[PDB]
Amino acid sequence: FEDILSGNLLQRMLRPLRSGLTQLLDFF
Repeated sequence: FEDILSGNLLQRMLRPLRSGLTQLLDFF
């Protein structure tokens, strides 16, 4: 795996995941 065991993939995701939920809840 791409070093994900240390939580690295979560540290990438803190940007794009925060920027999806808010874009839906803007009109949902």
